[PDB]
Amino acid sequence: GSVNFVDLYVCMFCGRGNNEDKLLLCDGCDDSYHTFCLIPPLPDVPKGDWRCPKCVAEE
Ligand SMILES: [Zn+2]
Ligand SMILES: [Zn+2]
Repeated sequence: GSVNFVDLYVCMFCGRGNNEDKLLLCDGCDDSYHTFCLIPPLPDVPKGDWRCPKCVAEE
């Protein structure tokens, strides 16, 4: 709901020598997740806008 400090770029413990250069960031949530970090039907880096699990449920 607020990010006075930069935390909006986090995700699961994933990331060690991982694909994070493709890590997806939602509109303005602290819900950034890798394609494969969700149940993924999605891996193709979206050029447009992608929604976090929360957002897709209620939007
Ligand atoms: Zn991840
Ligand atoms: Zn979101």
